Amino acid sequence: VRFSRTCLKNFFSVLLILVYLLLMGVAVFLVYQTITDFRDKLKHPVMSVSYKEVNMYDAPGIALYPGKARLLSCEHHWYDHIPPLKDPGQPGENTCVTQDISYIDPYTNKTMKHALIVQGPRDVRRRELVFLQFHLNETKQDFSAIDYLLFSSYEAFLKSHDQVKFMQDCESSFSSWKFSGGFRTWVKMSLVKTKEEDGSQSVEFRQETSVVNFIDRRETPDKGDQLFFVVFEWKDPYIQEIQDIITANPWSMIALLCSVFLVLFKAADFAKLSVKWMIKVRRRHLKK
Amino acid sequence: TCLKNFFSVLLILVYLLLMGVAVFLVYQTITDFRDKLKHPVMSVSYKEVNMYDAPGIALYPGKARLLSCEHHWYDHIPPLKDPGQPGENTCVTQDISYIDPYTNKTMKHALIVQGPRDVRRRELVFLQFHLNETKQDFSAIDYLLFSSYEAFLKSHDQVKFMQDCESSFSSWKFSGGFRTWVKMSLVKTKEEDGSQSVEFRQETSVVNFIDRRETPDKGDQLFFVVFEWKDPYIQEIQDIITANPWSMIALLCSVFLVLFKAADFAKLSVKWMIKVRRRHLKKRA
Amino acid sequence: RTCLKNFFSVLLILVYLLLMGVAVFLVYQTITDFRDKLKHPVMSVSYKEVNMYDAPGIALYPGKARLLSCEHHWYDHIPPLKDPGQPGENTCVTQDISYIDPYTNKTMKHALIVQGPRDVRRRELVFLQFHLNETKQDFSAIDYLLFSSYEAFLKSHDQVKFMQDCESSFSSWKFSGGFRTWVKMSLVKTKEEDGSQSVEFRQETSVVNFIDRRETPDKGDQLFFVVFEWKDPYIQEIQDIITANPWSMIALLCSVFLVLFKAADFAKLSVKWMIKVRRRHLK
Repeated sequence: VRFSRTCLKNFFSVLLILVYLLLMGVAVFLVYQTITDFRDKLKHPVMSVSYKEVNMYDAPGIALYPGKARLLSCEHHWYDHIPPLKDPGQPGENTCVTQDISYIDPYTNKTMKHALIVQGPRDVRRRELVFLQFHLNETKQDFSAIDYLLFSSYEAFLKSHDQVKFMQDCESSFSSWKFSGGFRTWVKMSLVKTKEEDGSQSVEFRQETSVVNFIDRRETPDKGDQLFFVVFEWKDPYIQEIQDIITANPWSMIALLCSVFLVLFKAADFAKLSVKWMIKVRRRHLKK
Repeated sequence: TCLKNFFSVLLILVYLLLMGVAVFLVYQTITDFRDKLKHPVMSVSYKEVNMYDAPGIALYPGKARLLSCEHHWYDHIPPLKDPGQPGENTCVTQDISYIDPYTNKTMKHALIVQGPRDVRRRELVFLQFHLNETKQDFSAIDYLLFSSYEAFLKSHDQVKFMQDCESSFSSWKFSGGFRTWVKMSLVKTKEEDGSQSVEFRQETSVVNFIDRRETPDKGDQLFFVVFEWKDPYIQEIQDIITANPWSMIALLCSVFLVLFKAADFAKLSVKWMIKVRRRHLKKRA
Repeated sequence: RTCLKNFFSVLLILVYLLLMGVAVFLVYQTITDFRDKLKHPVMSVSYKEVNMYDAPGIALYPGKARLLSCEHHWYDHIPPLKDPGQPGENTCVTQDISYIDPYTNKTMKHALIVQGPRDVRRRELVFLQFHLNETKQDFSAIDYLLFSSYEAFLKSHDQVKFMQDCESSFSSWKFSGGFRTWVKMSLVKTKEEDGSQSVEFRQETSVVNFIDRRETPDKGDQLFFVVFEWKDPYIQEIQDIITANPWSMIALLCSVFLVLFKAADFAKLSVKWMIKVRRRHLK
């Protein structure tokens, strides 16, 4: 009976240990796959788009840096797809709110550059367009162009103090575009909204230009004369929203772990059922 | 005996904490379920298509009269012609003037032209226009891109059909006095109801024109225009929803079950613990 | 009255099976959802930062023109114009061989290459000046093609083949004469499903008019002006992602199977309670 009991105990032990080892192996396999999945989801968040419609935009900032030109004319034509042309080279007709501030360089910290800051169109439904014309007496230059830079608000500019920072931040963060010289450039602007971590919101300006030639037949072509025309208009009454989010949920992973534990227990319950069946076999052997 | 005082409160403290963790968990899952329902995600795919589906291009010359049509079968270097001579109406042109829907004031005129086909064969349409000099500066022509030119021909009430397209579409402007290269790409978006919409995108590029060959005195304008298909990879946009329609019910039910079954395990384990504690008290009694 | 309880037990057995009908409906919904998720892989965008970019490769087809300038500034934007037409100042790592176009299988193409900016803090802007005699086509246009690495071109053999695959991968942008063209270059990185990474180039032109009154080129000899300044020291990292893992879904279904079995345990208990109610009725 010694070796019969030895073989019975060995069979019981090997069956129980094999069941427990398969259980542990699948448990480690599942926990490994879950932890790599969690790391993968932590590594790469996923982005989301959305479109909202607003009735009217705030007043945006447009910081023109004319080299030596003077503001010949500016208007606020609304619905005026065909602006009333007139004789070029004639000053006046300035119905715009401006504020001429000159500040210093961030790179060399010496350039005492200026900025003829002008407001932008307010309502997209009104589809108002701002028409600006600049003339500069010709000086020896390979090409002539005036840059323009956009920032969020013409009104928060007013209430803000220490405006040197208020221009430094915009130029350091954003980049600059140069509307062409000798042509009329039609520029459509659309504000994009980007969600940033900690709940911070960022406004980034993007635009697509469209150049159209200008005929100087209405003026005598002479040295010392060059005209620029630039117009800004809100592209569409839609705001693009970018929200970067993380799909994985830690709690969801925990729920999956519990299901394996319950599965493991049910596996252990079936192993105990096998053990009690073998105990019944041993009872049959003893009663034999 | 102080042992009863020590022990007869944990049996309900475990209940209290298990309901607390359960309600916190269900709050978490309902909150993030609502969050995922509120903010969906978008997925982008590319489709390679051998079929053109010529869209058709709108044109509003206004005062200019087209001088030429050319349908370059496959040639990126057009032959030189005489700038100013008329003829060669080779485009599939259909003329339908219409009234303004948006201002309800002007008698608009349109020249619908069938779009280029065979992107792999790279057929490009070439049109040129001559306009007598006018007082107005910045002479330019407007154009619009609309799909399904043939379906437009089958369609009726075309005035309404053209009127809805202009409002929906951006209608970017086409330059004057400047040959322009326009490459248009087809993008397709999946709407909420399951239908799909079609939108156009273009990357313009302007090239200068040598008018030195021409001998102008009045100031006549001779702007050209060229359309071409870009990479035929049509982009499909489908904003899918997060995959938890019925799953999170399964997760919440499973976390309910684990605590329910561990409640009975807690009861039996504390019964065994109180039995062995009674044995310990008996041993040192 | 116990016969009605037996019939109620039979009805409990039948609700044991309408429940698994509900369960098979649910798992069919789950497998349809999985088949949907293996169809629409989501996309991910990452914005990494590079302190000093790789040397890019720019191919130009000057036709019958002649390169006249390779001025690599340091931080100056104001270019001192010496003479519109003078040759020299070729301080650029240029190189050229004649290539044969495979598309027509007969066209021979000549392309000279340029080292490129390669740095963003320096914001190098290679400056090229081209002069060409009067032509008949009446549209002076020069085609410029961009690829990832200039240095990979020189060391690798099969330079003809190296041209014969950097042909349709990019769109072969073209710039025009008579105008200074400001091309701002940026690259995006796309991760292949096999683990490869594909480089892509994106550009945003901005043309500026030119004044020819400084030389009076009455004949028609056109000029060209191209810069290649980098836009930002950022790289768009595009990686696709797969939403669903089969093992992760498997668990939810397994949990449901356990719950239904547990529910049956309780449900048989409920039938015993109906039997317990019947005994009180018998009293």
